[PDB]
Amino acid sequence: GPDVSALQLLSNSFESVFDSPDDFYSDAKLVLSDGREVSFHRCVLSARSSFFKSALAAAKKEKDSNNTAAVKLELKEIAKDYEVGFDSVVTVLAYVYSSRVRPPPKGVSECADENCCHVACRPAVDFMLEVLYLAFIFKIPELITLYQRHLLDVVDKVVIEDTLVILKLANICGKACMKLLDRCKEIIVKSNVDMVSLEKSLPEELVKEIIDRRKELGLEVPKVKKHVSNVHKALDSDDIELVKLLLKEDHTNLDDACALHFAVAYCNVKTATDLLKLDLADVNHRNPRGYTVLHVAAMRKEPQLILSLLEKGASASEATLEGRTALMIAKQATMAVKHSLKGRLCVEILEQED
Amino acid sequence: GPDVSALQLLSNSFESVFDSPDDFYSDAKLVLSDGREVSFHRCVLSARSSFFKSALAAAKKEKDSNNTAAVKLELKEIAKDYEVGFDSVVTVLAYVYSSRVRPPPKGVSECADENCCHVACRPAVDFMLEVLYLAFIFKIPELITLYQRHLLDVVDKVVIEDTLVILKLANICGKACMKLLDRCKEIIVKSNVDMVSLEKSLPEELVKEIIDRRKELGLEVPKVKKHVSNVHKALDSDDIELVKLLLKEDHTNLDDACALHFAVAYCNVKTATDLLKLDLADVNHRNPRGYTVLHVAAMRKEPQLILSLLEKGASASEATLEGRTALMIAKQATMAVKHSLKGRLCVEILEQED
Ligand SMILES: [Zn+2]
Ligand SMILES: [Zn+2]
Repeated sequence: GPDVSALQLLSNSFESVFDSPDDFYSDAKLVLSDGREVSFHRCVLSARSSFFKSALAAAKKEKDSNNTAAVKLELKEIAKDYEVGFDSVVTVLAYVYSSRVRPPPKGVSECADENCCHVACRPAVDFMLEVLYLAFIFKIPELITLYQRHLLDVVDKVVIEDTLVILKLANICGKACMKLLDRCKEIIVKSNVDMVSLEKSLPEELVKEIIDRRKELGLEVPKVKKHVSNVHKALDSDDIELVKLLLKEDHTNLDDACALHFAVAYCNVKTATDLLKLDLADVNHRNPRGYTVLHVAAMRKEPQLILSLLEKGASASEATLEGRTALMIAKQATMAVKHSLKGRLCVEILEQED
Repeated sequence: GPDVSALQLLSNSFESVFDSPDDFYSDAKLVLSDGREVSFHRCVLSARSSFFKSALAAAKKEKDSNNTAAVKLELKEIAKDYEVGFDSVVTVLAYVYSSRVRPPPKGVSECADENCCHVACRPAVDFMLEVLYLAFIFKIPELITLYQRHLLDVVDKVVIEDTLVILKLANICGKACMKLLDRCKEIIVKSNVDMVSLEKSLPEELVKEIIDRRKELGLEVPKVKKHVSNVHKALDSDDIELVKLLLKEDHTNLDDACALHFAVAYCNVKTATDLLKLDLADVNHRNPRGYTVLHVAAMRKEPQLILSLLEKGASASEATLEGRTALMIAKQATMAVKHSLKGRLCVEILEQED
């Protein structure tokens, strides 16, 4: 194959261009969220995508460099509608340069557990989400096809509370992720995620689109019981004595509104702290989905809450329907490794009290 | 073929880079002999060849452009051991950029005859020689192999007068072209070309071996004939008094040394002008190769000398030992193309004599 070998040679040459970019007359820089800069050459990213073409063309004249300065592209000020890391950026640029995908570095898409195969857990998933969003915004259709195929293949195993973020990002995209959007939507619909849970962490248009679908399979679950909406809307807006007086006013089973789980998962740490300082609601009374208070406390990655609820005597050895305790929730939430030390501190507490 | 398709897309993108260099932020220009400029981006040619990387690293500080102009590379100062046109440079740059070779524009690898088959005439060989030299000096091994194989399988069909320049360039190139050098050298040695031509059109460190190729593969060819050497060295020195005095003393036959052939081939138009008027020897006599004076005159690109010969009555109806008249020499020796018109001035002069 004389034809293919020359193509291989071109690909290797440009891969060597990317690997050592300082030496080969690199011009521009992409500046990330935290502040890392990745060097690149205007020619190749101008040619390989329309988006960078428009961006560089626009940014040319508005400034003069006199060969003593580059042009900087702020990924925080361009890809506005989501947040991305560093290794995904490296992967996308490496695909642009060398026409092949680069496997992620060690200890990134692997979480903490002993025998978590690292296929569906949180780090692998959100790595895929970051690279898919970057490819969508940068207009590379084939990379869209590949990574959308990956997510669509894995989507069955993942837990619902991450299928939600998958759905959110899929809606962030356009028609490019139509298959993923529809599959994920029909996954969520047949489940039993409560009204408030969808309303809090999904756009209004989409929650309408799903709540008028709930009653279409013949599955009659309307939105009722506006009584607890007062407590929820009164405690999400950071007021405590108000809800104390309200609960003491009508005497309408505070715990039965799952105020503990709601405040632990969606409210702020101070609010949950004072709510647990008050002692008028049970702690092991699990919510309709099947999560106790400390399950979601661990999933939120807040060590102060975990230790405080350990002080309340809540049984930290009771598993959900799937069978996962606080230890394994905390393990599969985190990323194995100037980083986020929250996750690695909660795992320790649940291996201690024995 | 997923893997092949990505490489194909990369190649097409970079070809689209090359085709329109102004839009994709070019940074340097090659400049040819006549003064034509070809735009190129320092990244790709820095990566694809060591020689360009060295040249650019040398030129990176002499002139600080500060976005006032680009850095222009003078080809003569770069590869000064041979001459190169334009379409060959375009072809080599296109191969480097897009990993495939672009055929020359219609009319450059073709002669002016409409009966030739256009596989071994003069421009066809000239194009290949130019591209082979450029590939050798740019250090592009596979292009070397391809064009070397082209010339290698063609060499055994081209008239010896072009085999001489083929060998000259092959000796210019190093051991990269050994399979061409030995082949062409053997073809030359086995022939009956006279020794004076070899002495007059090659370096000495090569003829010193061409002598032994005949003195060792069996034959005893070398003559002496120092007597005519004085006539030769007098005539080639743009003199007439010396040759007249030397030929008026010994009264040696001018037709033995074939002086008209020497004057037409390796002498200026002045000696031809002051010797052809001097009518003392036959015009229709041929050297051991088998060419008349008119044949070499046609091959020389000297229309004025050809009209001078036609004044003196040289028969154009007689054919060489290769079976060719003067018309077809004149036609096949030019190309079918705002340039040096003088090639197509000769063909008419010799044509209408019907
Ligand atoms: Zn895992
Ligand atoms: Zn021809």
